[PDB]
Amino acid sequence: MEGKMFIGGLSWDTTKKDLKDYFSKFGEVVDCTLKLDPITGRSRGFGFVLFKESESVDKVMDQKEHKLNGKVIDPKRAKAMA
Amino acid sequence: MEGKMFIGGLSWDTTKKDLKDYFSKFGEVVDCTLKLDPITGRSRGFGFVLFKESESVDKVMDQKEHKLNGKVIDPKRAK
Repeated sequence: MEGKMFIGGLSWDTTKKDLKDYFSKFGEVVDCTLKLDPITGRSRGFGFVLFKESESVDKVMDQKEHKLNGKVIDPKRAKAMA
Repeated sequence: MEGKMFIGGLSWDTTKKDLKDYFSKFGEVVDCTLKLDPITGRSRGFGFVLFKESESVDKVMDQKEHKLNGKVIDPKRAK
């Protein structure tokens, strides 16, 4: 089954391509997004990743250190969202 | 803050103590229960867990899968 993640802490200069390239380290990424302010475009500071295989989510969680564009980021399982 | 969870999908043989023992690995459990039908007293096949610290709920939700008595169970935030 596909596996979905919420990604917090994304730097303001992070692009969708940045996000896709990074999480491709863990397997095939079906899609990924930044969440944008619909009015200003200010990076809300988080994004989402949709993996082809949910085992990829396990591999992300297994790895302790995630950094992207010089900022520590925080991948979470979708089910963990409040 | 405390953290309250709904625990779905419990096996018929799961006890209150099973719940306490299993979820205690994520942090202190204040209490936990097997829910019963308020009229018939019949098992509802799910339970509740009250963690002393809400952090424990986050730890539970970081885990790939939860298995108890051979069965995959389904912890949810109580809301």
